[PDB]
Amino acid sequence: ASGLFTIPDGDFFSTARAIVASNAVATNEDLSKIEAIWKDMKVPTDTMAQAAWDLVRHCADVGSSAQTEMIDTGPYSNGISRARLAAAIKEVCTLRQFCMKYAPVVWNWMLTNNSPPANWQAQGFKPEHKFAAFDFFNGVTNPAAIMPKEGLIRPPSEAEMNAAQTAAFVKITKARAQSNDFASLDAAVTRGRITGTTTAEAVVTLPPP
Amino acid sequence: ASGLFTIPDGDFFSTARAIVASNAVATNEDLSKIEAIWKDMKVPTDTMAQAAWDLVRHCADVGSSAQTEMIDTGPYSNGISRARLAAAIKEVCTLRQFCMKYAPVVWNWMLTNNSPPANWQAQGFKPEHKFAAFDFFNGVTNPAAIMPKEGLIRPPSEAEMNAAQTAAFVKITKARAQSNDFASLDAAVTRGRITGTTTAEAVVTLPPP
Amino acid sequence: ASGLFTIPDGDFFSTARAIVASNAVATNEDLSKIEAIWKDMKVPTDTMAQAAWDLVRHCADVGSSAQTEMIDTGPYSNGISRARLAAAIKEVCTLRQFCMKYAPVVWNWMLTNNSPPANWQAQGFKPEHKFAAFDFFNGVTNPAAIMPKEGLIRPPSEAEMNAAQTAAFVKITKARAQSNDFASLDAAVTRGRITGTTTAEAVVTLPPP
Amino acid sequence: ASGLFTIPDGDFFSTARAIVASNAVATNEDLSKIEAIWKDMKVPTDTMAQAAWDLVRHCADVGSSAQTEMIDTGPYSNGISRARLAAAIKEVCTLRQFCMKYAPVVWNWMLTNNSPPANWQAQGFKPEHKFAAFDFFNGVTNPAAIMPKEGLIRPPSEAEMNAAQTAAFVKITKARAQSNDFASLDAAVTRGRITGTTTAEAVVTLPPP
Repeated sequence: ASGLFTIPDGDFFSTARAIVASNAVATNEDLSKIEAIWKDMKVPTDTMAQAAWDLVRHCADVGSSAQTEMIDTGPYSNGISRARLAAAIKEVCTLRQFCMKYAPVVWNWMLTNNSPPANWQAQGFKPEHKFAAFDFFNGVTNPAAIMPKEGLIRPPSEAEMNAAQTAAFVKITKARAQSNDFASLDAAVTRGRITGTTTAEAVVTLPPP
Repeated sequence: ASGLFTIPDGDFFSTARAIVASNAVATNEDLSKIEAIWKDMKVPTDTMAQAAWDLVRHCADVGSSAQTEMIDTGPYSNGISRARLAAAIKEVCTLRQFCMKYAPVVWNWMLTNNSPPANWQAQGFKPEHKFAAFDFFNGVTNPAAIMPKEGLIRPPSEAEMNAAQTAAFVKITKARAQSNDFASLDAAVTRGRITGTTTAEAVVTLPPP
Repeated sequence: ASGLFTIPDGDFFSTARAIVASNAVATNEDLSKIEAIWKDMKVPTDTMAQAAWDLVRHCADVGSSAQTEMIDTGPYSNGISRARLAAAIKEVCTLRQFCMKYAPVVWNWMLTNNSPPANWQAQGFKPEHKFAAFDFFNGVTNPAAIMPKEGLIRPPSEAEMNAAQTAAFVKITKARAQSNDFASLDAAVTRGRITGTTTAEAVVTLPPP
Repeated sequence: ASGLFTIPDGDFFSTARAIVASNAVATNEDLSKIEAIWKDMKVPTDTMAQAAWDLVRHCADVGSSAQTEMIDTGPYSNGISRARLAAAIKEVCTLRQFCMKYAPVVWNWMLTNNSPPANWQAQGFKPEHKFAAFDFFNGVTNPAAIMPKEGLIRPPSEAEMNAAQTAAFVKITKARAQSNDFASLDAAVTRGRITGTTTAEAVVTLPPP
């Protein structure tokens, strides 16, 4: 048995370590392209990582959607605003994929300072689940993401994971209900409609048990 | 591991404090532009904050919609009416974003005086939930908003947060049902219709469990 | 045997004294943050402890819930009301955690004056168990709490501990039955329901032996 | 009779000593990985064991759950907090498995100082059984755990073992009743429910004899 029919024997399992890569997280080729754009717009390379952690922490208070307006300037750039840092990222990967890379860093930072995501109440989270009230919360246990050196202070509880999956259903289905099913945006197909659906037909509910 | 691949070590989590910024709350650049317009229409800078807290407290009795008619004059301007203060705000940010900034102040003020939002019964709130009967109630636990020095008297209960989310569904869906799906307001698309929908097709219900 | 495999020998057990810390009791970092807020709202530092003991004694007559309305002003502040002292505490820790810290003080104070918790009859306590009729009664034998210098007058009896555990079951389960199981407070999930449960399905009973 | 059919003769029973290993206790490979992380965050190797015994003694006052907040700093680190020591452990094994390794050390330490677990009354223990009122009490007679040089002062009595098994039933069943049976946390399965169960259906009782 050779070629693709080779049977592994036990030397492979004890020695080989798979480097984990994920397509929901910004790749190593993605991150090298961010650095080349960021250093060309004069982000200091001595605080390049802290400018990323500050941007993703701000992206836990607001969304990580491509339409999200970043607000202010962090303290680790040379006055480069967070909107300009995020616009450079969206040329390479999505903002959500970049933020998934730093999700354990932001999770530890929020749990150290006891500072939840800012709009947890507007998102409909209960106060006992408010630390899961950011998108890209799925990346906190993804091994392709940046894990801090001493690990997570606290893993996410099962109730926090439950609340995040429910909120992910509500936010994504509401965003799809404001979109359409039109396969083309030409007026021959859309007939000048945004959703192609009335207000009552677009109401999202999670059906009861 | 350097650049964007730097692993945080624990010095960062104990020292760095993220200044919270939210795009649902009026920004610091927004508020500086309000002050320049307000002092130019001769609002006293010694009571500039109290004129804002009086306006947002009045915006808890009426809405914080852009179409809302402000009624009277507070005691902290130099006779500048609340409609003129709100019209200056709507040149910079939304009125709702300004009111979200002062939501914990208005929440403490209403709980101190035992004075709920004025139209809580018309909004359909039960009497045990009537203190949540304002829009921008989501901002009372947002850390980007102005928190008073000694904190909230009482946090919002879970039942108050439940009632506010339900009322937010009813008021927003009713407002969308009076709007249309028309992608253009030209008569070639609207065909001279306001909603493009009959009265029976526009009825909003929250489907039962 | 060294490192984490070191065997203790008897010098450690006779010399080392563990400083007891509990996460159900307000911590030393919690209490230092209370003092900084209390002295800034001008609580006299000469009676800072007596203002705390007066507040926790009042919190044995009413609850130590975050929703509890504190009523009056004690004699050891400079006229700072108990609601303002409790609102400053709830910015740092819970009110129940603060009251657990002073549970042996309040237990000795009530047994000296023969003055039980005020609403013991409304709580359903028998008269022979009425001195256990406060929440945070679990903290009276917690060594992380403030113990008075000469000790407790009387330890809690086994029947008092039995009555307190039963009352803790009844009060917590009734409070959960007024809450819901909804994982999100958005109207897509709650469907405009407070509990998601009828009145008959929410009745709490402790099943008989 | 040879191979796997060999009959033992008596030389094996008098000479061979089985090194006891348990999968409920932190392994020797687990503990070597703790030391490498602890010395890299600059725990002194001269008091590496005393920093572990201090952490597990604190974990007898609070839980050894993965969600447990460690409170303070012991005297045997170089100011490394117990939350950072526990977060390093949870990267390798569970906190409960680490604490099971040092259960006879903490048992002797508590019996020497006459200092029971701090929240024994809140756990519902009778005062005559309060020294068994910690989780990982099962590890005090496990031979895979660290036994001190001169042995236990007192073995656990049968009544203490009875009380610990009953408390283990109550605490684990209550924690399962706050969990769910949902096989997936996606909203298609959970339907936005935390437990999928009402408050009355989640009440835990140990049925009477």
